[PDB]
Amino acid sequence: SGMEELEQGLLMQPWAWLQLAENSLLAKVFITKQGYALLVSDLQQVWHEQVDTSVVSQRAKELNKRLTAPPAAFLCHLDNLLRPLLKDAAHPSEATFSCDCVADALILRVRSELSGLPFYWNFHCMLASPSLVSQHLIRPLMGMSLALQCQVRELATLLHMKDLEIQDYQESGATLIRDRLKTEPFEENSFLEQFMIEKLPEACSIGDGKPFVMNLQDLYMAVTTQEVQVGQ
Amino acid sequence: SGMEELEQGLLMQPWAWLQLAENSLLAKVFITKQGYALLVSDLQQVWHEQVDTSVVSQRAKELNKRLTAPPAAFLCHLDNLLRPLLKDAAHPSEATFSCDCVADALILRVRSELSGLPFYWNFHCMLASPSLVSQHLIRPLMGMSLALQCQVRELATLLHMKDLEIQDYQELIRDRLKTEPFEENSFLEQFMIEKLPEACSIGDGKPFVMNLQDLYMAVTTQEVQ
Repeated sequence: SGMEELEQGLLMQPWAWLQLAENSLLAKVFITKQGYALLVSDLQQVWHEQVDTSVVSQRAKELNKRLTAPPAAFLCHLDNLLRPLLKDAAHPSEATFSCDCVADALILRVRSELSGLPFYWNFHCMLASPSLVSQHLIRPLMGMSLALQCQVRELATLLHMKDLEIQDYQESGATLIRDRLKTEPFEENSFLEQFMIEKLPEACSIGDGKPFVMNLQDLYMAVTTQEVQVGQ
Repeated sequence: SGMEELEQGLLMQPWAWLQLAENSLLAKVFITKQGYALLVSDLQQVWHEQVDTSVVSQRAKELNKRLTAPPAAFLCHLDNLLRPLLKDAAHPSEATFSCDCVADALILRVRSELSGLPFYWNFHCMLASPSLVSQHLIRPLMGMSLALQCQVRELATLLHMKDLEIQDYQELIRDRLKTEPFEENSFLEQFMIEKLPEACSIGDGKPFVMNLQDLYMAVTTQEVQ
Protein backbone atom coordinates (compact mmCIF):
# COMPACT_ATOMS: atom_id res chain seq x y z
CA SER A 1 0.00 0.00 0.00
CA GLY A 2 0.88 3.70 -0.37
CA MET A 3 1.51 4.03 3.40
CA GLU A 4 3.96 1.07 3.40
CA GLU A 5 5.96 2.71 0.61
CA LEU A 6 6.22 5.99 2.60
CA GLU A 7 7.66 4.16 5.59
CA GLN A 8 10.00 2.20 3.29
CA GLY A 9 11.27 5.37 1.60
CA LEU A 10 11.61 7.06 5.00
CA LEU A 11 13.96 4.36 6.32
CA MET A 12 16.49 5.24 3.59
CA GLN A 13 16.34 9.01 3.97
CA PRO A 14 19.33 10.58 5.75
CA TRP A 15 18.87 12.79 8.86
CA ALA A 16 18.84 16.56 8.47
CA TRP A 17 19.40 19.24 11.08
CA LEU A 18 16.57 21.72 11.44
CA GLN A 19 16.94 25.20 12.98
CA LEU A 20 13.77 26.21 14.82
CA ALA A 21 12.66 29.37 16.69
CA GLU A 22 13.97 28.24 20.12
CA ASN A 23 15.81 24.92 19.72
CA SER A 24 16.65 22.52 16.88
CA LEU A 25 15.60 19.06 15.76
CA LEU A 26 16.93 16.19 13.71
CA ALA A 27 14.46 15.41 10.93
CA LYS A 28 13.97 12.91 8.08
CA VAL A 29 10.97 13.01 5.77
CA PHE A 30 9.78 11.15 2.67
CA ILE A 31 7.15 12.78 0.46
CA THR A 32 5.16 11.44 -2.49
CA LYS A 33 1.83 12.21 -4.19
CA GLN A 34 0.22 9.81 -1.60
CA GLY A 35 1.36 11.58 1.55
CA TYR A 36 4.40 11.86 3.75
CA ALA A 37 6.18 10.08 6.56
CA LEU A 38 8.21 12.19 9.06
CA LEU A 39 10.55 11.25 11.83
CA VAL A 40 11.80 13.89 14.21
CA SER A 41 14.12 13.69 17.28
CA ASP A 42 15.70 15.99 19.85
CA LEU A 43 18.17 13.20 20.89
CA GLN A 44 16.04 12.50 23.99
CA GLN A 45 12.73 11.51 22.38
CA VAL A 46 11.66 10.54 18.89
CA TRP A 47 8.34 11.54 17.28
CA HIS A 48 6.59 10.28 14.11
CA GLU A 49 3.83 11.36 11.70
CA GLN A 50 2.28 9.58 8.70
CA VAL A 51 -0.43 11.20 6.52
CA ASP A 52 -2.40 10.31 3.37
CA THR A 53 -3.98 12.71 0.81
CA SER A 54 -7.35 13.02 2.64
CA VAL A 55 -5.45 14.32 5.71
CA VAL A 56 -3.48 16.74 3.48
CA SER A 57 -6.78 18.11 2.02
CA GLN A 58 -8.44 18.34 5.43
CA ARG A 59 -5.55 20.09 7.18
CA ALA A 60 -4.64 22.41 4.27
CA LYS A 61 -8.29 23.68 4.40
CA GLU A 62 -8.02 24.21 8.22
CA LEU A 63 -4.76 26.17 8.05
CA ASN A 64 -5.20 28.02 4.74
CA LYS A 65 -8.19 30.27 3.88
CA ARG A 66 -6.35 32.36 1.24
CA LEU A 67 -5.75 29.63 -1.38
CA THR A 68 -6.62 26.08 -2.33
CA ALA A 69 -4.88 23.45 -4.52
CA PRO A 70 -4.85 19.67 -5.05
CA PRO A 71 -3.29 17.56 -2.19
CA ALA A 72 -0.33 16.46 -4.44
CA ALA A 73 0.49 20.14 -5.14
CA PHE A 74 0.66 20.81 -1.41
CA LEU A 75 2.81 17.66 -0.96
CA CYS A 76 5.08 18.93 -3.75
CA HIS A 77 5.55 22.34 -2.02
CA LEU A 78 6.41 20.68 1.35
CA ASP A 79 9.10 18.61 -0.46
CA ASN A 80 10.48 21.85 -2.08
CA LEU A 81 10.61 23.39 1.42
CA LEU A 82 12.18 20.54 3.33
CA ARG A 83 14.56 19.30 0.58
CA PRO A 84 17.12 22.18 0.04
CA LEU A 85 17.28 23.02 3.80
CA LEU A 86 18.05 19.33 4.55
CA LYS A 87 21.28 19.43 2.47
CA ASP A 88 22.62 22.53 4.26
CA ALA A 89 21.17 25.44 6.27
CA ALA A 90 23.31 27.91 4.30
CA HIS A 91 20.37 28.12 1.87
CA PRO A 92 18.29 31.32 1.68
CA SER A 93 15.05 29.86 2.98
CA GLU A 94 12.38 32.53 3.78
CA ALA A 95 10.40 29.71 5.52
CA THR A 96 10.07 29.57 9.32
CA PHE A 97 9.76 26.66 11.76
CA SER A 98 8.65 26.35 15.38
CA CYS A 99 7.40 23.53 17.65
CA ASP A 100 5.49 22.87 20.89
CA CYS A 101 4.76 19.78 23.07
CA VAL A 102 1.56 18.44 24.70
CA ALA A 103 2.18 15.18 26.62
CA ASP A 104 3.39 12.59 24.00
CA ALA A 105 2.77 14.98 21.03
CA LEU A 106 5.04 17.41 19.16
CA ILE A 107 3.64 19.95 16.74
CA LEU A 108 6.08 21.22 14.10
CA ARG A 109 4.71 24.41 12.54
CA VAL A 110 5.79 25.83 9.20
CA ARG A 111 5.16 29.25 7.64
CA SER A 112 6.25 29.76 4.04
CA GLU A 113 4.83 31.17 0.83
CA LEU A 114 3.03 29.55 -2.14
CA SER A 115 1.46 31.34 -5.14
CA GLY A 116 2.82 34.59 -3.60
CA LEU A 117 0.52 34.03 -0.59
CA PRO A 118 1.31 32.87 2.97
CA PHE A 119 1.15 29.07 3.35
CA TYR A 120 0.84 27.20 6.67
CA TRP A 121 1.37 23.56 7.53
CA ASN A 122 1.47 21.77 10.89
CA PHE A 123 3.02 18.33 11.39
CA HIS A 124 1.20 16.57 14.28
CA CYS A 125 3.80 14.17 15.62
CA MET A 126 3.27 11.49 18.24
CA LEU A 127 5.94 9.50 20.14
CA ALA A 128 7.44 6.93 17.76
CA SER A 129 6.78 3.24 18.34
CA PRO A 130 9.81 1.40 19.80
CA SER A 131 9.94 -0.52 16.45
CA LEU A 132 10.48 2.72 14.49
CA VAL A 133 13.12 3.90 17.04
CA SER A 134 14.77 0.48 16.66
CA GLN A 135 14.55 0.52 12.85
CA HIS A 136 15.64 4.13 12.20
CA LEU A 137 18.08 4.68 15.08
CA ILE A 138 19.25 1.74 17.26
CA ARG A 139 19.93 -0.97 14.61
CA PRO A 140 21.61 1.41 12.03
CA LEU A 141 23.74 3.22 14.67
CA MET A 142 24.84 -0.20 15.94
CA GLY A 143 25.58 -1.41 12.32
CA MET A 144 27.56 1.84 11.72
CA SER A 145 29.71 1.39 14.81
CA LEU A 146 30.53 -2.14 13.73
CA ALA A 147 31.40 -0.96 10.18
CA LEU A 148 33.58 1.85 11.51
CA GLN A 149 35.36 -0.64 13.80
CA CYS A 150 36.02 -2.85 10.74
CA GLN A 151 37.42 0.25 8.90
CA VAL A 152 39.73 0.78 11.93
CA ARG A 153 40.96 -2.86 11.84
CA GLU A 154 41.58 -2.54 8.10
CA LEU A 155 43.58 0.66 8.54
CA ALA A 156 45.59 -1.00 11.36
CA THR A 157 46.40 -3.82 8.91
CA LEU A 158 47.54 -1.32 6.25
CA LEU A 159 49.74 0.42 8.85
CA HIS A 160 51.58 -2.79 9.83
CA MET A 161 52.37 -3.34 6.12
CA LYS A 162 53.74 0.25 5.80
CA ASP A 163 55.95 -0.44 8.84
CA LEU A 164 57.06 -3.77 7.33
CA GLU A 165 58.13 -1.89 4.18
CA ILE A 166 59.91 0.72 6.37
CA GLN A 167 61.66 -2.12 8.23
CA ASP A 168 62.69 -3.58 4.81
CA TYR A 169 64.56 -0.38 3.89
CA GLN A 170 66.18 -0.11 7.36
CA GLU A 171 67.42 -3.74 7.29
CA SER A 172 68.99 -3.29 3.85
CA GLY A 173 71.20 -0.38 4.94
CA ALA A 174 69.10 2.60 3.80
CA THR A 175 69.77 4.32 7.13
CA LEU A 176 72.41 3.34 9.75
CA ILE A 177 71.88 6.03 12.41
CA ARG A 178 68.57 7.72 13.31
CA ASP A 179 69.05 11.27 11.92
CA ARG A 180 65.56 12.79 12.29
CA LEU A 181 62.18 12.41 13.98
CA LYS A 182 60.22 9.81 12.02
CA THR A 183 56.97 8.06 12.98
CA GLU A 184 57.09 5.24 15.53
CA PRO A 185 56.00 1.76 14.49
CA PHE A 186 52.18 1.53 14.78
CA GLU A 187 51.02 -0.17 17.97
CA GLU A 188 47.24 -0.50 18.25
CA ASN A 189 47.11 -0.76 22.11
CA SER A 190 48.98 2.52 22.57
CA PHE A 191 47.01 4.16 19.73
CA LEU A 192 43.79 3.22 21.56
CA GLU A 193 44.89 4.16 25.08
CA GLN A 194 46.18 7.61 23.95
CA PHE A 195 43.00 8.18 21.92
CA MET A 196 40.71 7.60 24.97
CA ILE A 197 42.80 9.91 27.15
CA GLU A 198 43.40 12.73 24.63
CA LYS A 199 40.78 12.52 21.89
CA LEU A 200 37.67 10.66 23.19
CA PRO A 201 35.90 13.46 25.18
CA GLU A 202 35.65 15.80 22.18
CA ALA A 203 35.37 13.09 19.47
CA CYS A 204 32.21 11.47 20.99
CA SER A 205 30.42 14.83 21.54
CA ILE A 206 26.85 14.59 20.26
CA GLY A 207 26.04 18.32 20.85
CA ASP A 208 22.95 19.53 18.93
CA GLY A 209 23.25 16.53 16.57
CA LYS A 210 24.88 18.56 13.79
CA PRO A 211 28.13 16.48 13.87
CA PHE A 212 26.04 13.33 13.12
CA VAL A 213 24.17 15.00 10.19
CA MET A 214 27.36 16.50 8.72
CA ASN A 215 29.72 13.52 9.22
CA LEU A 216 27.85 10.23 9.14
CA GLN A 217 24.89 10.27 6.71
CA ASP A 218 26.58 8.45 3.79
CA LEU A 219 27.27 5.58 6.18
CA TYR A 220 23.81 5.85 7.75
CA MET A 221 21.98 5.57 4.40
CA ALA A 222 24.31 2.70 3.35
CA VAL A 223 23.51 0.86 6.58
CA THR A 224 19.67 1.38 6.53
CA THR A 225 19.66 0.33 2.86
CA GLN A 226 21.50 -2.90 3.72
CA GLU A 227 18.87 -3.90 6.35
CA VAL A 228 15.91 -3.16 3.99
CA GLN A 229 17.54 -5.44 1.41
CA VAL A 230 18.36 -8.12 4.03
CA GLY A 231 14.83 -7.96 5.57
CA GLN A 232 13.19 -9.17 2.34
CA SER B 1 18.27 7.81 46.52
CA GLY B 2 18.51 4.00 46.22
CA MET B 3 17.13 3.93 42.67
CA GLU B 4 19.01 6.94 41.24
CA GLU B 5 22.27 5.27 42.35
CA LEU B 6 21.23 1.91 40.81
CA GLU B 7 20.37 3.63 37.53
CA GLN B 8 23.69 5.52 37.53
CA GLY B 9 25.61 2.22 37.96
CA LEU B 10 23.52 0.50 35.26
CA LEU B 11 24.52 3.25 32.79
CA MET B 12 28.27 2.53 33.51
CA GLN B 13 27.67 -1.20 32.87
CA PRO B 14 28.63 -2.72 29.51
CA TRP B 15 26.21 -4.71 27.36
CA ALA B 16 26.41 -8.50 27.63
CA TRP B 17 25.14 -11.38 25.48
CA LEU B 18 22.88 -13.99 27.10
CA GLN B 19 22.14 -17.47 25.75
CA LEU B 20 18.73 -19.07 26.33
CA ALA B 21 17.37 -22.43 25.06
CA GLU B 22 14.97 -20.70 22.68
CA ASN B 23 16.79 -17.41 21.80
CA SER B 24 19.29 -14.80 23.01
CA LEU B 25 19.18 -11.33 24.51
CA LEU B 26 21.35 -8.33 25.11
CA ALA B 27 21.48 -7.65 28.88
CA LYS B 28 23.03 -5.23 31.38
CA VAL B 29 22.46 -5.31 35.17
CA PHE B 30 23.64 -3.52 38.30
CA ILE B 31 23.10 -5.30 41.65
CA THR B 32 23.79 -3.91 45.12
CA LYS B 33 22.40 -4.73 48.58
CA GLN B 34 19.72 -2.05 47.90
CA GLY B 35 18.18 -3.81 44.84
CA TYR B 36 19.06 -3.90 41.12
CA ALA B 37 18.31 -2.25 37.80
CA LEU B 38 18.13 -4.32 34.63
CA LEU B 39 18.03 -3.43 30.87
CA VAL B 40 17.30 -6.06 28.24
CA SER B 41 16.98 -5.94 24.46
CA ASP B 42 16.31 -8.32 21.56
CA LEU B 43 17.33 -5.51 19.14
CA GLN B 44 13.67 -4.74 18.27
CA GLN B 45 12.52 -3.78 21.77
CA VAL B 46 14.11 -2.64 25.02
CA TRP B 47 12.83 -3.80 28.49
CA HIS B 48 13.55 -2.40 31.98
CA GLU B 49 13.23 -3.56 35.60
CA GLN B 50 14.20 -2.05 38.91
CA VAL B 51 13.60 -3.62 42.31
CA ASP B 52 14.17 -2.39 45.86
CA THR B 53 14.57 -4.38 49.12
CA SER B 54 10.77 -4.54 49.68
CA VAL B 55 10.11 -6.10 46.29
CA VAL B 56 13.10 -8.53 46.68
CA SER B 57 11.82 -9.56 50.14
CA GLN B 58 8.24 -10.10 48.85
CA ARG B 59 9.18 -11.95 45.63
CA ALA B 60 11.99 -14.08 47.11
CA LYS B 61 9.68 -15.26 49.94
CA GLU B 62 6.91 -16.02 47.44
CA LEU B 63 9.23 -17.98 45.15
CA ASN B 64 11.29 -19.70 47.85
CA LYS B 65 9.08 -20.37 50.87
CA ARG B 66 11.66 -22.46 52.71
CA LEU B 67 14.45 -19.85 52.40
CA THR B 68 15.21 -17.53 55.31
CA ALA B 69 18.02 -14.90 54.87
CA PRO B 70 17.42 -11.12 54.25
CA PRO B 71 17.28 -9.32 50.80
CA ALA B 72 21.04 -8.39 50.82
CA ALA B 73 22.00 -12.10 50.85
CA PHE B 74 19.49 -12.89 48.09
CA LEU B 75 20.77 -10.00 45.91
CA CYS B 76 24.23 -11.37 46.71
CA HIS B 77 23.40 -14.81 45.26
CA LEU B 78 21.67 -13.30 42.19
CA ASP B 79 24.85 -11.34 41.52
CA ASN B 80 26.98 -14.50 41.89
CA LEU B 81 24.84 -16.42 39.37
CA LEU B 82 24.58 -13.42 37.04
CA ARG B 83 27.79 -11.36 36.80
CA PRO B 84 30.29 -14.19 36.10
CA LEU B 85 27.95 -15.44 33.31
CA LEU B 86 27.76 -11.94 31.80
CA LYS B 87 31.59 -11.62 31.80
CA ASP B 88 31.97 -14.87 29.84
CA ALA B 89 29.39 -17.08 28.12
CA ALA B 90 31.97 -19.93 28.12
CA HIS B 91 31.92 -20.10 31.96
CA PRO B 92 30.32 -23.16 33.75
CA SER B 93 26.94 -21.93 35.04
CA GLU B 94 25.09 -23.26 38.11
CA ALA B 95 21.85 -21.78 36.76
CA THR B 96 19.30 -22.30 33.97
CA PHE B 97 17.71 -19.35 32.12
CA SER B 98 14.51 -19.00 30.14
CA CYS B 99 12.54 -16.12 28.77
CA ASP B 100 8.80 -15.58 28.19
CA CYS B 101 6.80 -12.69 26.70
CA VAL B 102 3.49 -11.89 28.37
CA ALA B 103 1.74 -9.07 26.47
CA ASP B 104 4.18 -6.07 26.37
CA ALA B 105 6.29 -7.53 29.21
CA LEU B 106 9.41 -9.71 29.30
CA ILE B 107 10.02 -12.16 32.12
CA LEU B 108 13.52 -13.59 32.50
CA ARG B 109 13.37 -16.72 34.66
CA VAL B 110 16.22 -18.18 36.71
CA ARG B 111 16.48 -21.73 38.03
CA SER B 112 19.30 -22.57 40.47
CA GLU B 113 20.15 -24.35 43.73
CA LEU B 114 21.28 -22.93 47.08
CA SER B 115 22.36 -25.28 49.93
CA GLY B 116 20.61 -28.43 48.63
CA LEU B 117 17.37 -26.49 48.00
CA PRO B 118 16.04 -25.11 44.70
CA PHE B 119 16.58 -21.38 44.06
CA TYR B 120 14.16 -19.39 41.87
CA TRP B 121 14.10 -15.80 40.63
CA ASN B 122 11.97 -13.92 38.11
CA PHE B 123 13.02 -10.59 36.58
CA HIS B 124 9.73 -8.97 35.50
CA CYS B 125 10.41 -6.33 32.82
CA MET B 126 8.31 -3.61 31.24
CA LEU B 127 9.02 -1.68 28.02
CA ALA B 128 11.78 0.80 28.85
CA SER B 129 11.02 4.49 28.67
CA PRO B 130 12.20 6.52 25.63
CA SER B 131 14.62 8.22 28.05
CA LEU B 132 16.38 4.95 28.99
CA VAL B 133 16.52 3.88 25.35
CA SER B 134 18.16 7.15 24.39
CA GLN B 135 20.57 7.19 27.40
CA HIS B 136 21.69 3.57 27.22
CA LEU B 137 21.61 3.08 23.43
CA ILE B 138 20.87 5.95 21.00
CA ARG B 139 23.22 8.63 22.39
CA PRO B 140 26.16 6.29 23.23
CA LEU B 141 25.85 4.46 19.87
CA MET B 142 25.90 7.92 18.17
CA GLY B 143 28.89 8.91 20.38
CA MET B 144 30.69 5.74 19.32
CA SER B 145 30.21 6.24 15.57
CA LEU B 146 31.54 9.82 15.85
CA ALA B 147 34.51 8.63 17.94
CA LEU B 148 35.37 5.74 15.59
CA GLN B 149 35.16 8.10 12.63
CA CYS B 150 37.75 10.31 14.34
CA GLN B 151 39.92 7.19 14.81
CA VAL B 152 39.67 6.36 11.07
CA ARG B 153 40.68 9.91 10.19
CA GLU B 154 43.68 9.65 12.56
CA LEU B 155 44.83 6.32 11.11
CA ALA B 156 44.44 7.83 7.60
CA THR B 157 46.71 10.78 8.65
CA LEU B 158 49.30 8.31 10.01
CA LEU B 159 49.20 6.12 6.86
CA HIS B 160 49.90 9.22 4.76
CA MET B 161 52.83 10.27 6.99
CA LYS B 162 54.34 6.77 6.61
CA ASP B 163 53.89 7.05 2.81
CA LEU B 164 55.94 10.29 2.81
CA GLU B 165 58.68 8.47 4.73
CA ILE B 166 58.53 5.54 2.30
CA GLN B 167 58.77 7.87 -0.72
CA ASP B 168 61.83 9.44 0.98
CA TYR B 169 63.51 6.01 1.35
CA GLN B 170 63.58 5.79 -2.46
CA GLU B 171 66.31 8.45 -2.67
CA LEU B 172 65.49 0.98 -4.51
CA ILE B 173 64.60 -2.48 -3.17
CA ARG B 174 62.43 -5.44 -4.36
CA ASP B 175 59.22 -4.19 -6.00
CA ARG B 176 56.89 -6.88 -4.64
CA LEU B 177 57.60 -5.60 -1.12
CA LYS B 178 56.30 -2.11 -2.04
CA THR B 179 52.82 -1.18 -0.77
CA GLU B 180 50.31 0.90 -2.73
CA PRO B 181 50.27 4.51 -1.54
CA PHE B 182 47.26 5.13 0.70
CA GLU B 183 44.36 7.11 -0.70
CA GLU B 184 41.42 7.67 1.67
CA ASN B 185 38.53 8.29 -0.74
CA SER B 186 39.41 5.17 -2.74
CA PHE B 187 39.78 3.19 0.54
CA LEU B 188 36.26 4.34 1.60
CA GLU B 189 34.76 3.62 -1.80
CA GLN B 190 36.28 0.12 -1.90
CA PHE B 191 35.12 -0.60 1.64
CA MET B 192 31.53 0.54 1.01
CA ILE B 193 31.25 -1.65 -2.13
CA GLU B 194 33.17 -4.75 -0.90
CA LYS B 195 33.08 -4.74 2.93
CA LEU B 196 30.09 -2.76 4.32
CA PRO B 197 27.35 -5.44 3.80
CA GLU B 198 29.10 -7.94 6.12
CA ALA B 199 30.79 -5.33 8.34
CA CYS B 200 27.47 -3.77 9.41
CA SER B 201 25.48 -6.99 10.06
CA ILE B 202 24.53 -7.04 13.76
CA GLY B 203 23.33 -10.68 13.91
CA ASP B 204 22.21 -11.58 17.46
CA GLY B 205 24.11 -8.58 18.87
CA LYS B 206 27.09 -10.78 19.77
CA PRO B 207 29.71 -8.90 17.70
CA PHE B 208 28.69 -5.59 19.36
CA VAL B 209 29.27 -7.17 22.81
CA MET B 210 32.57 -8.83 21.83
CA ASN B 211 34.09 -5.89 19.95
CA LEU B 212 32.65 -2.60 21.16
CA GLN B 213 32.09 -2.57 24.93
CA ASP B 214 35.30 -0.85 26.07
CA LEU B 215 34.35 2.04 23.80
CA TYR B 216 30.67 1.73 24.84
CA MET B 217 31.78 2.20 28.50
CA ALA B 218 34.15 5.09 27.70
CA VAL B 219 31.30 6.92 25.97
CA THR B 220 28.58 6.46 28.64
CA THR B 221 31.17 7.48 31.31
CA GLN B 222 31.85 10.67 29.29
CA GLU B 223 28.18 11.73 28.83
CA VAL B 224 27.29 11.55 32.60
CA GLN B 225 29.18 14.87 33.03
